[PDB]
Amino acid sequence: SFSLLSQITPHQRCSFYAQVIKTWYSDKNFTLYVTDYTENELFFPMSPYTSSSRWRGPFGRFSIRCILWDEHDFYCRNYIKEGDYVVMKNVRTKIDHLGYLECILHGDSAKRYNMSIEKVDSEEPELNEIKSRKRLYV
DNA sequence: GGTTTCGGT
Repeated sequence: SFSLLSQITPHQRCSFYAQVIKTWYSDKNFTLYVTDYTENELFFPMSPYTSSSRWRGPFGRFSIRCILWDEHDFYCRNYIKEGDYVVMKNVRTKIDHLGYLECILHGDSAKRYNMSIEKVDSEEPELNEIKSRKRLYV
């Protein structure tokens, strides 16, 4: 089943709804920073004090980086945009070299994992809790 | 696989 982002932990498969705060494409992979406006002690604490940043998102540990490889890259790169809502299913989590919780989509995985990411229509009621919680940090 | 919260490709 789904979990709130505050509820996920390292080294488990999980699924969640989220809003896409930031994207970044490179020759290597496609990266998303997404939030559901819940806090996880393992997320990177985003600083409001950075001179020069376009971060349209919440500050503190409210956002998780997702690294998309291969087909996931090819699919999402010119498709998933900042502001979009996404639903991610059976994705993997780990801890990076700095000890932050991070999400990864490798290739090719396998049919049995049913790992996926797909845009959610912004008018879907499943995104209601995200929208309301967003109002706690505005 | 990759490096570290920018850049804005």
